[PDB]
Amino acid sequence: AECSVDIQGNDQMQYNTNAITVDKSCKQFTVNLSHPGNLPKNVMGHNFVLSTAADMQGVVTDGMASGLDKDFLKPDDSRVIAQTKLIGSGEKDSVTFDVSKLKEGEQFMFFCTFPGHSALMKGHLTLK
Amino acid sequence: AECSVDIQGNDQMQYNTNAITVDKSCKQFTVNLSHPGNLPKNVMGHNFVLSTAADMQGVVTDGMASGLDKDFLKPDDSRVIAQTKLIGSGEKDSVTFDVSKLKEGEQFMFFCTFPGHSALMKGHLTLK
Ligand SMILES: [Cu+2]
Ligand SMILES: [Cu+2]
Ligand SMILES: [Cu+2]
Ligand code: NA
Repeated sequence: AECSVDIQGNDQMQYNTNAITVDKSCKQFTVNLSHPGNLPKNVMGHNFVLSTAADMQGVVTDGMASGLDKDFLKPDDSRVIAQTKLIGSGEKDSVTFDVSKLKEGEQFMFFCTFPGHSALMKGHLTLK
Repeated sequence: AECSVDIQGNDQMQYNTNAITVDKSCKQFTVNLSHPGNLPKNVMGHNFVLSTAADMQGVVTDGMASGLDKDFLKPDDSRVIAQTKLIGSGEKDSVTFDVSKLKEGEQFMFFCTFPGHSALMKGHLTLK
């Protein structure tokens, strides 16, 4: 199994994937985010944020409260398993995390915390 | 002996759990849905409908258009892995499905298809 995934967020507020499977043989897993299109970060910025499904709402809400300067993410949010920077068009960011941070049979979600974006920019991650 | 879950939908349009883990050893899994509370089926009816995460939106949208008499579910919808009937207060219904219909490292959701309910009445199902 590949221990990485490449994901795009675009100018239509979409990710190009909404499911990630992480094989238990991976020690680490890398998410490579990019932003095709031409809208800048202050209007259409995207991140990739990974938490338990149960933690997503608090992460998203506290991210909105943290504002654009903090990449719409609460600093040192302990619920965040992995995060990229908030990127604008033509940029890219990668995050690597330890697969040991994923428990078996637990539900994970990934999402963008730019306000409003998680309506569409969300997806599910499991172990395999 | 642990191949079932009890779930409730109430008058506030809430399930009492949003995460189900199915033991990979179970041949069959049973969901026992009940409706505590006081509102009838045509106002606050609930079902338990299981699909892949990817299929939830289409099941929900097509169910809305099917109407109350068809339990707000498209007939013979091949995306539905398991469904209870739509129940009103005091009523109960169970569904048993084959665990073979679930795959590892794949994302399932359960939800109610009564119109509007799935924004609140939804949850994630995984294998352990
Ligand atoms: Cu975004
Ligand atoms: Cu979900
Ligand atoms: Cu309902
Ligand atoms: Na591999």
